[PDB]
Amino acid sequence: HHWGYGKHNGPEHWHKDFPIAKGERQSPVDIDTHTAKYDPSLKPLSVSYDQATSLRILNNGHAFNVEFDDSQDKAVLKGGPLDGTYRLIQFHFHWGSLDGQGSEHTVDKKKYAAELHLVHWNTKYGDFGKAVQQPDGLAVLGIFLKVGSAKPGLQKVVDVLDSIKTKGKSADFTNFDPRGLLPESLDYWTYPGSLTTPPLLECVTWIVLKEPISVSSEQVLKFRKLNFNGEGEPEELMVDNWRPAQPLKNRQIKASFK
Ligand SMILES: NS(=O)(=O)c1ccc(CCNC(=O)Nc2ccc(Cl)cc2)cc1
Ligand SMILES: [Zn+2]
Repeated sequence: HHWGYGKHNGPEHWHKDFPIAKGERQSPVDIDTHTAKYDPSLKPLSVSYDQATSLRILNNGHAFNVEFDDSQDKAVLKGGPLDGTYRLIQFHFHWGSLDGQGSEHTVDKKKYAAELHLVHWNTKYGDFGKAVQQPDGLAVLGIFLKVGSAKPGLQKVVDVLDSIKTKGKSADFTNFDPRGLLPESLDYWTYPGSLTTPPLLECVTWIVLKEPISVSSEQVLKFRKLNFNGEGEPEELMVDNWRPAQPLKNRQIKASFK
């Protein structure tokens, strides 16, 4: 009886195994655009993905992860609210059963169809497992997806999904360029938070881009054909793998833009 996204094991149950679920800096949150304060001390984000080396795509039973070789300083996030250098390790998405839900963060209570998470770890801690134990260990770049025009840079991901339908399946996934998933503007909101899945560790500087990317209905429909279950088990479509907004508590969301 492990955690997941159902009546019996979904987000409202997680606190029993992971009491930090009711902690002081949990994610995601609703971004109230009127109360987020412009912070002129924030820097432009530096996204340096020219040398990113993708290796593999994995269905982990909760989402799919596109994994990168993070054994060198090949793809890094810097600047913005961050001190130092954060290395890209993987990206994944959260999405809905329908276009009206799926994102984890919300904007004035608006839910997007999906949300991309580009996960980076602080190189001062030497590796990912050590970084998640630190309050400034991770930087996750969050990008909203809306349904409209196709995102050409996503289609290589969409087309490999048939080969990792079920939990525990993986496939070679080299030479994927995540620059193709970025919107035009790097305007962002930022706040201190957590992993949005167990173990819910409070180790994340969240950087959420204001501008969504557009994907086609056919693209997101293919996400919704994945399975939470393993091969040969009863089919449970991988949809609604998002955690709802959590209490903001004593935190301030800062905007990089006027
Ligand atoms: N949805 S998200 O972007 O917030 C997000 C990003 C990354 C993860 C990482 C999962 N991996 C992990 O939990 N690693 C770990 C945990 C405990 C020990 Cl003891 C050792 C290693 C989860 C959520
Ligand atoms: Zn995530």
